[PDB]
Amino acid sequence: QTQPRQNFHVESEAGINKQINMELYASYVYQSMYMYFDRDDVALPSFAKYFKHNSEEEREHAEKLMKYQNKRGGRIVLQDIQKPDLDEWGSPLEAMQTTLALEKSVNQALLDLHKIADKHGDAQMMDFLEGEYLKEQVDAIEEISDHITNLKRVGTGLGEYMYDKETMS
Amino acid sequence: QTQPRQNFHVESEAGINKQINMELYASYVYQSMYMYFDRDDVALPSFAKYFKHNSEEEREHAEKLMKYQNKRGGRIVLQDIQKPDLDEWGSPLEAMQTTLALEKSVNQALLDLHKIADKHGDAQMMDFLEGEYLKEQVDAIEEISDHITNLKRVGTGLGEYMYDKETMS
Amino acid sequence: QTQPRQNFHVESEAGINKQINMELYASYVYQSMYMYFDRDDVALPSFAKYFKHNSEEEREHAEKLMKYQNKRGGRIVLQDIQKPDLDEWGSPLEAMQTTLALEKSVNQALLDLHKIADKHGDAQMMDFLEGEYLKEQVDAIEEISDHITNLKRVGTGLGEYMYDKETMS
Amino acid sequence: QTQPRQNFHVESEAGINKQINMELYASYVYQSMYMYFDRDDVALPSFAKYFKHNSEEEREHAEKLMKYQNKRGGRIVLQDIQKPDLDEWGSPLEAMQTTLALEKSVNQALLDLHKIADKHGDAQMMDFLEGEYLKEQVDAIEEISDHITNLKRVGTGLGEYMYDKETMS
Ligand SMILES: [Fe+2]
Ligand SMILES: [Fe+2]
Ligand SMILES: [Fe+2]
Ligand SMILES: [Fe+2]
Ligand SMILES: [Fe+2]
Ligand SMILES: [Fe+2]
Ligand SMILES: [Fe+2]
Ligand SMILES: [Fe+2]
Ligand SMILES: [Fe+2]
Ligand SMILES: [Fe+3]
Ligand SMILES: [Fe+3]
Ligand SMILES: [Fe+3]
Ligand SMILES: [Fe+3]
Ligand code: NA
Ligand code: NA
Ligand code: NA
Ligand code: NA
Ligand code: NA
Ligand code: NA
Ligand code: NA
Repeated sequence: QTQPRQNFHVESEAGINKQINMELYASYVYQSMYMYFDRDDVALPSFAKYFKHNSEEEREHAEKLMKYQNKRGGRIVLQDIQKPDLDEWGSPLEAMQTTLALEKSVNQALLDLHKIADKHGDAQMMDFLEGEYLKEQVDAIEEISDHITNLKRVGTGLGEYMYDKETMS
Repeated sequence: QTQPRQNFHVESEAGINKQINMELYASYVYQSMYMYFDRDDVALPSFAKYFKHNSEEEREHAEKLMKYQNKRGGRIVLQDIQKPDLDEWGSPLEAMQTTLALEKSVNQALLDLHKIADKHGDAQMMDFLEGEYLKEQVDAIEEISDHITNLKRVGTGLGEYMYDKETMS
Repeated sequence: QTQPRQNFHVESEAGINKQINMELYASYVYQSMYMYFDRDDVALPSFAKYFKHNSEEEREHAEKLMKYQNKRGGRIVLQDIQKPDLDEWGSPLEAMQTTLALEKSVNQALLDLHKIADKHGDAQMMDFLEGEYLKEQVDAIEEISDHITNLKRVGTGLGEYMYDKETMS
Repeated sequence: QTQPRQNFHVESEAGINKQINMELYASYVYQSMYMYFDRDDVALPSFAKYFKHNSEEEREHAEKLMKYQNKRGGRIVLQDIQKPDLDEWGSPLEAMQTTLALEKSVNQALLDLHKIADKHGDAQMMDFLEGEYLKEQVDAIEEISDHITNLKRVGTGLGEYMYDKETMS
């Protein structure tokens, strides 16, 4: 076995590799939304900045899981990062609704990964996932839900522009 | 020949004199737009200051070409600065669409001037035009495109006022 | 046509999209090398940090090309980011030799993209590529060449450790 | 019952007393390694300081568990602190390999103590152990694994001396 390995099951190791790829995938989706709102015919620069920041956060989530894999004596196995499902993301409201679905799918994957750790008595991995991932996902999901509600309230046109200026900046 | 002159074709010299006049013309157009948005019956003061600043930048572009003409040993020959095509420029959206057309025509003139330098092997003039003019024009055309998109999004009335207050200020 | 588009050929637009993917691919390679030297059984933390930094730099190279695509009126089309060719990278010397080959392939691809711009008279794109990409590539290639020479000089064992402590950070 | 006692099983109380002694034992092992590397015929002062620091940390781990025992209404019952298995600890590599085994034994004991808390539904004790002990043990085991790898890489003689100077201090 690797030097650090203790109470670390191969199924947990494999599950961490799967979650690493999912975090990178999310980072790529947000990078695409970033550059979509940077288009001259969309031109909402604080939305663009918001997705730039979320793309960087997802990349950090991936690297923290990579570091954790190494810390436990697992071996990182990278997979292709699949391109996002769309090249264009619609209105600010539609992009936020897409983001809510993405963050809920990531959250479900983390909960499933936590279940693997629980199944194998990996108390430290469960605590790592809870404090470093599950808590952040609950915060992120509520924040996106707030965005969607406000975007529905302000409507299209001037409301989108003001939301870019007031909340997203 | 003038003391500095080296690898500097009379056709490039003549082309710089033509471009100097075009920069001064663009400066005059923006000065007219500045004072149009300064009218009591238009009264959008940040739009006014935006065109004031662009008028000053265009004058700086013309003076930098005048200095370059002297530096290469060319001789500056000034022409009349033609008045702008209109006395009044319509809505903020229409004024910005007019500005996009102006900046694209200046850009095409600069590209044509670059072709003259290339035809005569004027490597230094090509680099001067690329770094000091071509790059700036691409940035300017994108920025104006962003303005047009945002002005379409916010609409007339309150939207034009808020655009003045948020983006243009 | 998109609002900004001027003197911008579809072949150049397509080549930029291809180069974006290659920059992202190189970022992924360096991220893998980062986490490889982070392994408990490799444990060279300044090599790790070097590849972390180079991964971040490649991601910025990609995003600068994405921003340039938008500025010229092109449309970003993302593709899958392929996983690196290896899961582990051997010695510090072998990883640096792999890095040299990677940077030379990126450089040849950028030179080929420059040839597309030249073919279509895209003066501004050539200057953008020269100043923002070609210059950095010859600096990076020389720097990696220096690393390879020093790694050959110091040998394996204590030499790799000291190079980590003294040159890499 | 003692005033604070709530949801605190006698088996968990006894397990904490056992772990207190194990932390004290680890502290004593590190204090011995500290003074071994302080010997005139070993004379690696940064290794010495490293084990001095680790001896203090283990003593703090013990005192934090004693404090927790009191907080829950348990009663501390101290046992003899057994002397370390050796009087001399060999090479830096051998000492680090011994410490990896020690930290893995401590980690297994903590995981077994966590199982006792789980068996009796002691949610607060499980969280205390996870956040204050299990996380630290995973970090410590990885750090020692790094040391072992580097010590194998640099070899004996000058490599040991340089490791003392560069990494340990
Ligand atoms: Fe994430
Ligand atoms: Fe739990
Ligand atoms: Fe917990
Ligand atoms: Fe100009
Ligand atoms: Fe690059
Ligand atoms: Fe040429
Ligand atoms: Fe050139
Ligand atoms: Fe150039
Ligand atoms: Fe301890
Ligand atoms: Fe405001
Ligand atoms: Fe305001
Ligand atoms: Fe040093
Ligand atoms: Fe030193
Ligand atoms: Na923009
Ligand atoms: Na694939
Ligand atoms: Na006024
Ligand atoms: Na005249
Ligand atoms: Na490490
Ligand atoms: Na001494
Ligand atoms: Na005894």
